[PDB]
Amino acid sequence: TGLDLGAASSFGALAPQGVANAGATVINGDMGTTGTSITGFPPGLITGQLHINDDTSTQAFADSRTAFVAGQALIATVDQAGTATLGGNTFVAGVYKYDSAVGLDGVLTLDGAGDASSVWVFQLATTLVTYASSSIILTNGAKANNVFWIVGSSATLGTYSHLEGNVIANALIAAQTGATINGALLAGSAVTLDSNTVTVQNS
Repeated sequence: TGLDLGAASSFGALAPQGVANAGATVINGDMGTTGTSITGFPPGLITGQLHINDDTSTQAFADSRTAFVAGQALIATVDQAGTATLGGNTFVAGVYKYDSAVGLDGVLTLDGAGDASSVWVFQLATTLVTYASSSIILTNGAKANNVFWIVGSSATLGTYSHLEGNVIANALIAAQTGATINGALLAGSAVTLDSNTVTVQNS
């Protein structure tokens, strides 16, 4: 249902070049790297399995990149061209193409329109920045596990923000103080965390 994440599907945080944590983070999911050590656990903790450079982390990373490539290759159903803002919108299922840096200030609503099989793929050509206390919400049967944020460079999740979905970034994912995620942080470089909660979702 949407992009196949393969062995990456159980990970809350996956980054080849490490996960660097500050504060009382809780990862409800697996965590891995391709060999780089993680730092800041404790005081962080994970409730799933740690996979630092084993067969699972190699296959999970490869699968995360396969999904990134497939996500970028999809034909857009909605061309948003140079639109810079996501906040204050209600989006039905689609592949949404954004050509430049996007921000989310306020609330974004993902409307399943009564169909739980609804898929969202956000094709963000460069950066994603979510603002402080921003939120993504699900209505009318939308499922977090069917939402994909395909971030063309790096994602910055703002302080005390809330995100639903699978963040598949080409490079860095930074979750600022208190950001919460129902989904996953699948980075192409590093993940930085500060007092976050990440909970992996199923569909």
